[PDB]
Amino acid sequence: QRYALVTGANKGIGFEICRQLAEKGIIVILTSRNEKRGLEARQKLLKELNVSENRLVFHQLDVTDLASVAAVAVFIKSKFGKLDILVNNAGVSGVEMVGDVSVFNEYIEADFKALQALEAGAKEEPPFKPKANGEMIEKFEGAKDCVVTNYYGPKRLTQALIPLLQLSPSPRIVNVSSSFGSLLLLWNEWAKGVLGDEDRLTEERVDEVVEVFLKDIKEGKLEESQWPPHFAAERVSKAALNAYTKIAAKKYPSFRINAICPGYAKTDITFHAGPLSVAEAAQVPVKLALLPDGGPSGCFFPRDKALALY
Ligand SMILES: NC(=O)c1ccc[n+]([C@@H]2O[C@H](COP(=O)([O-])OP(=O)(O)OC[C@H]3O[C@@H](n4cnc5c(N)ncnc54)[C@H](OP(=O)(O)O)[C@@H]3O)[C@@H](O)[C@H]2O)c1
Ligand SMILES: CC1=C(C=O)C(C)(C)CCC1
Repeated sequence: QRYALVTGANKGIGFEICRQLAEKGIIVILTSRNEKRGLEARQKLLKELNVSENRLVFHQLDVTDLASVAAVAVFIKSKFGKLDILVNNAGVSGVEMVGDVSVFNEYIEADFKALQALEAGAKEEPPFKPKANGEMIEKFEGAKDCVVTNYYGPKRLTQALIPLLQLSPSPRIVNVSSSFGSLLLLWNEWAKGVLGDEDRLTEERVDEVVEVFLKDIKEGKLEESQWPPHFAAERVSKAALNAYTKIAAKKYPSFRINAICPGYAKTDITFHAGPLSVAEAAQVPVKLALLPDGGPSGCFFPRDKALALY
């Protein structure tokens, strides 16, 4: 019997990760920061799955609350005694929209094009301003929430769950990341060098990168300090997550710990734009959660590479 914990599972990709893992016979701990949303999600998913009540368990979990993190570990130890799969899916964007919310999607599409060009050898991300009558506002509070949810959350939950995962015969961690964490998009040369220097990577060095970023946005210095012009907190947080994925895979060599991009999928975070359904997106993290023993660890996989792994 295998047990999987999925964070941010009341909606979006995380909800579908729960569906797909439960369909594979894994006992799923569906977690969410809001109790009512998570209980309702469990009820809906249990109905749709049409399976026995024991297949899907709810527990509260806010990945930014250290008490909540500790209590979920106590719960798993008492009820199940081990954990086999951790999916760090919860995430936020750090952006507030003013006006036409579809500007958010315009930025995503611009960024995908920029990434493709940079991966093909171009040396700069083109400036971009949107067409529609909206704007993405990126303030300190949202940036802090993004880093704490998207980077410290997976780090702290991983750390809290090591003892339980160590009791699995095939421990798996999947970090739902983004191709926008690419160092090519990070702008900050110091941070790119630190995160890119894999042999010297430590948790302390990654923490320093994200804390320097937060101080800069607090002080209104994002441009002058060479951070991204937009999606700054998202990019920093996913880059940091990718780096922590490598750190953790090295520290816990018997585990398989990987980061993925699920693809651009219609969820609340994207204002329900993007080519993929939530069910399609969840195929990616589920693929890495079910990776056979001996498979890659410490890697970042975009969607098509993840799905081709086996
Ligand atoms: N959709 C895409 O195109 C896309 C692409 C690449 C990567 N991703 C990643 O996919 C992940 C899932 O996002 P989504 O697209 O499914 O968006 P979503 O529909 O907004 O779902 C986000 C989930 O994260 C939960 N969450 C936020 N803060 C949390 C916290 N502190 N503690 C616990 N749960 C928290 C949210 O709960 P509430 O309901 O309480 O807010 C929600 O359940 C994210 O990490 C995102 O970065 C998405
Ligand atoms: C990393 C990133 C996100 C989460 O994956 C979006 C899709 C919410 C906006 C673009 C930057």
